[PDB]
Amino acid sequence: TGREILEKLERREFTREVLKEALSINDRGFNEALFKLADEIRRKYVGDEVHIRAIIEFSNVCRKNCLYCGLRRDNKNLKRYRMTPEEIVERARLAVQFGAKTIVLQSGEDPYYMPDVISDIVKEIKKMGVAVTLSLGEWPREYYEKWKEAGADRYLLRHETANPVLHRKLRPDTSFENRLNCLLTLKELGYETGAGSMVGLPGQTIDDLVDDLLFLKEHDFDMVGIGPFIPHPDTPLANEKKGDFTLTLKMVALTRILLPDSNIPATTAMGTIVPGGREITLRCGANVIMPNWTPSPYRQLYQLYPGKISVFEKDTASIPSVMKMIELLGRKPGRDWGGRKRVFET
Ligand SMILES: C[C@H](CCC(=O)NCCC[N+](C)(C)CCCS(=O)(=O)[O-])[C@H]1CC[C@H]2[C@@H]3[C@H](O)C[C@@H]4C[C@H](O)CC[C@]4(C)[C@H]3C[C@H](O)[C@]12C
Ligand SMILES: C[C@H](CCC(=O)NCCC[N+](C)(C)CCCS(=O)(=O)[O-])[C@H]1CC[C@H]2[C@@H]3[C@H](O)C[C@@H]4C[C@H](O)CC[C@]4(C)[C@H]3C[C@H](O)[C@]12C
Ligand SMILES: C[C@H]1O[C@@H](n2cnc3c(N)ncnc32)[C@H](O)[C@@H]1O
Ligand SMILES: C[C@@]1(C(=O)O)N[C@H](C(=O)O)C[Se]1
Ligand code: MET
Ligand SMILES: [Cl-]
Repeated sequence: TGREILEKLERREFTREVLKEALSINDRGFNEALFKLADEIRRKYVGDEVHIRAIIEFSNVCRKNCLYCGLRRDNKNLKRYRMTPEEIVERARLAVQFGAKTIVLQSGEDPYYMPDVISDIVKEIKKMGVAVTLSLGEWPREYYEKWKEAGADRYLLRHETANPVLHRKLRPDTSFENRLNCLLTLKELGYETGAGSMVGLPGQTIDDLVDDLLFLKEHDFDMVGIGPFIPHPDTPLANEKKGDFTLTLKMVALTRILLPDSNIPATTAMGTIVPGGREITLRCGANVIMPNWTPSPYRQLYQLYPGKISVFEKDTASIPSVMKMIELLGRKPGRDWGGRKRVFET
């Protein structure tokens, strides 16, 4: 019964069987109650502020070949770009002028910048009195150390899938063990660390989703980014099925229940598979939004998956748009950098 599973989630009895049953039950009443539970936990632990992280996707060059990703090195049907360090710093300054209190720098795994150009950019943005989050992939410990000394605050490195076998198949350059080692290094170096996964990958099972939730809970990540897999036509997974929105939403809800004081975005991928999907997600456990701040002409060239929303509008539309979103949801913009505010419990 769904009622018993809800009761067990409310009492914090997070067993593998409870999580599996929550993900397996398709009843509308159960799902809606699960979403309401997550929404209420969010409100109680992290409040009504929705934190805005402005993302600058500064290079679409990548040395890796992940099977799901439109930026994979084997994709020749993509114009590659690199923003200059001046462009990046000035684009970050514009976001700070527009009210962003975190700047996220994301790229393909592009050797050009690494490590010293990143360090220089980070130092310049940190002068602006905002948080800096990096999302640059897997690099040596030394690189991560240099970026932390340069002033970076946070690092996003989704774990993608906690099934090592599936991970290696989808990410043939690397392994789950290396991904985890990177995440543990980042945590040791004092970053606020973000993990997370895709839902609906080819070959991924419900039990794999449970393992993603247990992985996240085990490592107590500061941020958890979850979205559906969206097939990209210039990849080997072009003909695979999209991930299910509702199932993905359930993963966000369960993440909030498991990690009640974490920061959880309503991802652009959620807003891409379903119109209004980010807004739904912000009402089912999420408390962060990441407006795209990549300038034209580059924005349209950074498509990990197709259909990405926010491409046709002026490149300064996203921050005002999310501020309108936050208001029409009855929520408030973040007042500070939106770092994790831990609530120690039992
Ligand atoms: C907006 C729609 C439709 C509501 C509706 O239209 N229902 C009839 C009208 C009811 N009114 C009170 C307005 C008038 C009643 C008098 S009347 O004469 O119209 O019958 C309702 C129906 C189901 C609702 C979601 C679920 O809960 C799950 C989840 C819980 C979270 O916490 C918040 C997010 C989320 C996604 C909810 C959002 C929203 O809330 C939904 C979509
Ligand atoms: C960038 C330009 C020129 C002036 C400038 O360079 N301004 C730096 C402001 C720096 N901060 C954001 C840190 C101020 C915080 C003040 S606050 O009192 O809000 O704490 C200024 C002039 C008018 C400003 C917009 C409007 O206002 C409306 C709206 C208010 C929201 O809120 C944030 C978004 C938005 C669209 C604003 C963005 C930006 O800002 C604008 C374009
Ligand atoms: C930046 C994050 O984007 C996600 N990502 C990469 N490719 C896709 C895709 N085809 N569909 C959805 N999400 C994807 C990965 O989870 C990555 O970590
Ligand atoms: C920024 C990001 C996140 O969840 O942190 N969201 C992106 C998206 O959904 O497009 C892919 Se990574
Ligand atoms: C553009 S994908 C996200 C950044 C990095 N390449 C990663 O895979 O973690
Ligand atoms: Cl962040």
